[PDB]
Amino acid sequence: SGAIYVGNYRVVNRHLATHNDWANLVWEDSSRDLLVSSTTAQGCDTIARCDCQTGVYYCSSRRKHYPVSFSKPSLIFVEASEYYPARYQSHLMLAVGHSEPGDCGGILRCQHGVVGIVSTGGNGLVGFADVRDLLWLDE
Ligand SMILES: CSc1ncccc1CC(=O)N1CCC[C@H](C(N)=O)C1
Ligand SMILES: [Zn+2]
Repeated sequence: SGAIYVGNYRVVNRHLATHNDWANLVWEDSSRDLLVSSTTAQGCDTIARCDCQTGVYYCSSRRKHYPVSFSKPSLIFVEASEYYPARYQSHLMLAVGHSEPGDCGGILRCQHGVVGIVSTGGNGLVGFADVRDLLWLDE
């Protein structure tokens, strides 16, 4: 689990969104595994606006942060689960690293700020849903 709080927005994995997230929906995209809902309180996370390919992610299944090299956002094939059929997930970045399903929502950060959140994994590869292109999160 985990979310990004910026301004009056909350960014979470769409497959983990709550009833309150859907009742205050701003935007959602199944192909990206993202959902953004509105909040009453002000968020202070900084979103990175860059093309960094190195960062640090939080892995809850190890209670540790790991430094990683990651690919540019792209369309990557993702196996079926209880939340989605087998499909291509867009805006996804992969890195060599550990993850388990409950790790979804852990933040990936670079020197400029928040890059994305853990969204997929398997075979020693972890995938992050990019949020750097969502320029509207700041206004
Ligand atoms: C960190 S997730 C993970 N990690 C290791 C093994 C397995 C997983 C689980 C996983 O990949 N997904 C299940 C939940 C939805 C995901 C999606 N975006 O389609 C796919
Ligand atoms: Zn950066």
